[PDB]
Amino acid sequence: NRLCTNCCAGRKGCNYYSADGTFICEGESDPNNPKACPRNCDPNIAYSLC
Repeated sequence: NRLCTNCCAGRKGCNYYSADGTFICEGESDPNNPKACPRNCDPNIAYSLC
């Protein structure tokens, strides 16, 4: 069950970790108007944990 999403451009109130098991970050900007963040897909993140 692969997942395509980045912590930066994720959803406020969630968490995203890498594939190897290295947590990226949590509690990021909201989807409505997120701060300076990338647009491409982040395959590094296995899945989100909300």
